Amino acid sequence: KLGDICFSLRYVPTAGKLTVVILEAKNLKKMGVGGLSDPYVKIHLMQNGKRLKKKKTTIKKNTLNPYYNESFSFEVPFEQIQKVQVVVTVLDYDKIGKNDAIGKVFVGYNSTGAELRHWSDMLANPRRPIAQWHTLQVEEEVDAMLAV
Repeated sequence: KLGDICFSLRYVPTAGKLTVVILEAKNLKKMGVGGLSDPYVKIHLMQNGKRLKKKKTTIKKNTLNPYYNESFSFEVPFEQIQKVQVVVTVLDYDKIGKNDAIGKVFVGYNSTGAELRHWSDMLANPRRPIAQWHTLQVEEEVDAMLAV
């Protein structure tokens, strides 16, 4: 209905290196009245309702099923990795106007369901990259869970 996003997570406790690889999205909802779907993905590191770091992928043109294979890394010490969130948002890009979020998901502290499972798998397996699909959710709901 909104679409799905596949990404991998890897955590290296000694270095405090958290790596997120945005692999692909599928079944994306088309936004706006007309035009084309030009999706990109934002990755935010959060704690206590604050965005600590922001990263984003390149923009793919005219697709509801983009592939990215783009890697991003964050510095999160092992004493703090259980208390952060990684937020993944898919948006429709236009050079004019605020880009509409298609949907988003977060993993980490306070996550649930398949999102918590993905994070728990990462923590249980240091240095192992773990890829999983996630269902995108409306930003209204995800943002309410992330706010303080």
